[PDB]
Amino acid sequence: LQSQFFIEHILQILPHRYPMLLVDRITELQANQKIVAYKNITFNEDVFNGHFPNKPIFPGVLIVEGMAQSGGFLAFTSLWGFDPEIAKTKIVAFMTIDKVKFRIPVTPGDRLEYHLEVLKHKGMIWQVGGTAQVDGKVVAEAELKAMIAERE
Amino acid sequence: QSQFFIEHILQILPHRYPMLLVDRITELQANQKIVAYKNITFNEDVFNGHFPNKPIFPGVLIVEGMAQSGGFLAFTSLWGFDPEIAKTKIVAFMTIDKVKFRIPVTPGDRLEYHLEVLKHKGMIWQVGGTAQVDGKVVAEAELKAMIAERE
Amino acid sequence: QSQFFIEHILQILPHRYPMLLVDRITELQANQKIVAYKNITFNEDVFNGHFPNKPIFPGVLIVEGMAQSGGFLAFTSLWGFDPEIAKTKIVAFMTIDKVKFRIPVTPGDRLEYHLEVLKHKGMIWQVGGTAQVDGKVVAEAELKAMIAERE
Amino acid sequence: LQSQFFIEHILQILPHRYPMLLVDRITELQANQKIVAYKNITFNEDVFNGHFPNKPIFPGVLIVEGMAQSGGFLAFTSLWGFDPEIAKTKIVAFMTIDKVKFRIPVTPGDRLEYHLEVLKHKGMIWQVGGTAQVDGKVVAEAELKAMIAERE
Amino acid sequence: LQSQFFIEHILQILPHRYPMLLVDRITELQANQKIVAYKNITFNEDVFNGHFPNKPIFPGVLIVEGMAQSGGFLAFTSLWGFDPEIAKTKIVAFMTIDKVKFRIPVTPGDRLEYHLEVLKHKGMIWQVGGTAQVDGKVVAEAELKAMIAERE
Amino acid sequence: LQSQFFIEHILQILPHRYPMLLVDRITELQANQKIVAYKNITFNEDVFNGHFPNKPIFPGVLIVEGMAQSGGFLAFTSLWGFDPEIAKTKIVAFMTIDKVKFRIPVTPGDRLEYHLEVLKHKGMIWQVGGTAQVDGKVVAEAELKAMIAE
Ligand SMILES: [Cl-]
Ligand SMILES: [Cl-]
Ligand SMILES: [Cl-]
Ligand SMILES: [Cl-]
Ligand SMILES: [Cl-]
Ligand SMILES: [Cl-]
Repeated sequence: LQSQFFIEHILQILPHRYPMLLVDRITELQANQKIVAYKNITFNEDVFNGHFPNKPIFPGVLIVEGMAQSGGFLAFTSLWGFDPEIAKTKIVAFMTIDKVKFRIPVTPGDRLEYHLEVLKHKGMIWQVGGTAQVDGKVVAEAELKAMIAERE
Repeated sequence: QSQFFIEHILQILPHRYPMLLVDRITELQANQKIVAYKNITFNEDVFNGHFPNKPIFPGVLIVEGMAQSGGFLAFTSLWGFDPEIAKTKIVAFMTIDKVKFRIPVTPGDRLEYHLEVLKHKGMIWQVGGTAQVDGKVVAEAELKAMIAERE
Repeated sequence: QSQFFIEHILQILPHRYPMLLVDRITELQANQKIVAYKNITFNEDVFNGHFPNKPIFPGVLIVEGMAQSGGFLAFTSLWGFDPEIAKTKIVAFMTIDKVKFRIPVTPGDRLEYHLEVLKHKGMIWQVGGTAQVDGKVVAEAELKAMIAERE
Repeated sequence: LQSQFFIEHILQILPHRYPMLLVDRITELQANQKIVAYKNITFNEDVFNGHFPNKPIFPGVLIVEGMAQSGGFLAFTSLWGFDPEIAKTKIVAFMTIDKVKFRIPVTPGDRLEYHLEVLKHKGMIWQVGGTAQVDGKVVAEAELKAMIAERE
Repeated sequence: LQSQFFIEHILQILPHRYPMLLVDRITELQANQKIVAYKNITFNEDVFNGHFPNKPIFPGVLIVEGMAQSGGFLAFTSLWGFDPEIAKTKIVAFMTIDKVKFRIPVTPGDRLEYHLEVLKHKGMIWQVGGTAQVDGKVVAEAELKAMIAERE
Repeated sequence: LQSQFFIEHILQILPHRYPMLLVDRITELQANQKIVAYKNITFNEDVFNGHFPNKPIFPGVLIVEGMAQSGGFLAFTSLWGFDPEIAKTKIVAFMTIDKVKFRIPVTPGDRLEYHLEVLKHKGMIWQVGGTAQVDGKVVAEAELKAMIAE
């Protein structure tokens, strides 16, 4: 069992692709418990052209989305192990979002850390909760539940 | 005015491409409610990655879309149609709560945003409501955001 | 097989972002006619330069959509719904004539494509029809296109 | 009213912007007469991602759009000469198009040359006709009427 | 083999894709010897939205990148002839860059031409040098050593 | 001059913009002397769509561009100081590039640190040498001569 999971590994599990794959690396994975990953925030991202001009602030909902993706990594894997074939048939459905609070704006230069831990699961359904952090300080908090749907 | 088109939204809201997710405004009640909408089309960059071969408007972006409609209701409530101020402000998400996604939103759908204020208090606003495609609740959520100074 | 959604459209037409301008086929009748549409939203790249501070959907893209709708008509009319014969048949534009733009299309409009066959000769199709938004005609044209081999 | 114009000049005159500004240079111009300009076609254009994957073709409709923009340049400069403060207050709108023929496909590498003569003009409404040429060969034929409107 | 290649061919040999495929057509080619190709520069390129606003200047570094790809096409072609199947398995790593000189700026409407000659070469390593030219004039000269490393 | 500048400062001094502003933050700065800045590298960059499909590698040539800009920023503040004004006027333009060595491919998740120090400098022609590093190690090195045009 490996510790870190790089972009190539991520591409092999999550179905998300540019410009919606918002997780760059996985520094810690504990099946069925807690995942710690991150996405680098640079100014060279199309999203900054509109949010907002002359004041780049990484969208709050995209922080949520990032945590949701970090969680999804937990789901797919825990549910099948690091297996790209069994993962290529799925996608991830967002079911609920709760108790999310944004505390510090994220901007170019910040290492957006996703700290999530499972809270409950079953089948393709999983509920995860946690925070997003920059340089150790909390930037956001959230709870969300998702399903690993079928491409069909 | 009770209806507004993209021209006005561009003058009021600080958001721009690719983060302005509201096209037209159909109802507005200062300090009360506002319904609006955003057309979803395949000709949008997000669909390149969400998800290849299976385009699905990101759930988080439906929420953003509802937050913007609120922001527009908020801004006009505090200053009226005022382009010179809007450029001095930005919107900032505070919290998001009890948001549920029920039917996926796809290219071809007229994504309606229905919101009503629940807590007005100053710059800080709080609204709740649903997103609807063809008279059907596709999502629901409550959110709070602050219209604060730019810098 | 009367209503076709974006999913079905990707499997028939070779066009992809940012040049697939048809979001859903609402009517289709072999070798005769097709009714489809594409939603116009602000979150489209084209709007960054046409025109800044005044989003106007390009008339030529409206023609492009009508042609693409017609191409869907050709493909299915000639081979029913076949996702692979289609992976080997681009859509080349031959002529356009009698086109007229009447009402500017903008973000928030549903652009409906109404086309009928004027003449079919193998893979050389001549069509004609209009472009409508919320009831009124917005553009009208006639065009010819060939569904040649992809190489 | 010089005869040759570079993108720098085109920007101040035409309201069109990326990714809808399809004229890089003006080779020749004669008030209310004719205009010759061109647009280089490269693979490095977003339009090519979808038209068509694995087979790059510059859309015919854009060739038409390009000629319309050339006429526009010509019309702007004819109506008011080289003037950026009046131009800033205008937009160009397509009125009609007729007798367009697409003879040869345009692809990355080709130098898309536009050729237009004025068929009729009165006020903001201008009518022009001509061809689009690559290496001398007539790639396409087109006729169109466009108007200059106040951005208001 | 050949000595004239278009974008369909280029695409079949080099792994670069949008927005980093900076070579449109190969006009001249001599195995092991030299190579001449070009890329059309047009305002309808994303890079101009920022380099620079209201003053389009094709990035100097991108001129260099264009010469390396041209060198890469030449290298690949020299090593295996025209072979898409085998090329399909390679990447092009940049090794060293030297004696890079920018003389004239490259702007929209220019025909950025690549002139490369093979200095040294052993395995999947080729040190080449040449110049970038627009209208016969040398807009830049440079040297580099790329790497044709297998793709995985 | 100061010693900590954020994208909001960089924006006000460099002319580059999306998708060519390749410097996100300036952590350390000593006028006429050196500068230490950096650009975050994420997968969410358009460039990775073509360099390369299923194997994103930040282009070495963009690493150099990022180094140049850093020096450029150093150059301006190292004469007129953080002064948006003159800045809007003048404008960076690199005339040469020497001794560029690429040692480790940069990929999404790296924090490309820019380490530049002033070298053989004229007046409007600043030369700079230094390196780009990731997690302490040297991913690349290079020397550039830049002129503050107008
Ligand atoms: Cl936010
Ligand atoms: Cl979602
Ligand atoms: Cl076409
Ligand atoms: Cl138009
Ligand atoms: Cl440069
Ligand atoms: Cl490289």
